[PDB]
Amino acid sequence: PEPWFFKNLSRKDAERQLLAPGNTHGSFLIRESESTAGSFSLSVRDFDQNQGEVVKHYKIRNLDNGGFYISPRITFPGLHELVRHYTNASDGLCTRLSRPCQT
Amino acid sequence: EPEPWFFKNLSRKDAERQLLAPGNTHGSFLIRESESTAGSFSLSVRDFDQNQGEVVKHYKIRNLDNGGFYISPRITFPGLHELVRHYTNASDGLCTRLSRPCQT
Repeated sequence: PEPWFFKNLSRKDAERQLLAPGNTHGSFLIRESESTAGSFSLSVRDFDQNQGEVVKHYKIRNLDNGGFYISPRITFPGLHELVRHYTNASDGLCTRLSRPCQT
Repeated sequence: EPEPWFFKNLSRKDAERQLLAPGNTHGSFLIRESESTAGSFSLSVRDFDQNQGEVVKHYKIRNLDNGGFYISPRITFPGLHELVRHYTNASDGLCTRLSRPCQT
C-alpha cells in the first residue's frame, strides 16, 4: 500500500535503483533488511559537491512496543508516520524525502 | 604512469565500486587487466540497465595475436588507444560511447 516500500531489495540494489534516471535528490525508499526480517532501512538520493548523486542509507530501528526510529529523538507508530515526518522536515536527514523511487 | 583510464591493481568488484561512486556518469570508464592472467584486459563502463537501474557493464577486451585488440569481432584496432578512441567517438555496439575516464 505504499509506493516507497520495496522490501526484497539489497543495499547495493537500493542504489542501482535510486541512482538511475527518473530519480532526483529527495528520491527515497524503505526496504526490508534481508538478514533481519522485520527491521528496515531508508535509502535516499542526495547530491554533494565535487561528486554528485550519492545514495544515503539510515537504519530504521525497532521499538519494544512496535514502532520505529532513525533518531532516538522521535519515534513513529509506523513507517507511514516516519515517512510523513521526513518528507515534511529533513530533521537530521541529508534531505527531506521527496518522491518515491521510480520503478 | 598508466593512462588516466587504465587502472593497475583493479578487480571487477573494486572496478565497480570505483565507477558507481560519485563523479561518474554513463560512458565513464576504465580498462583493467586480469588479476590472474597477464595480458587479458576488460573495459568497465558506468551505464543504466533497464530492469536493474544504474549498472557497470563489463566488456571483454580480446587479443589479436601478434598485435591488436577487439571487443567485437566486426571491429579490430592496432592499439588499445585506438580502441578507446573509437569507442569515445562511436558507441559501436556498447551501451553508449566512452566519455570521461573513471574519476576516483
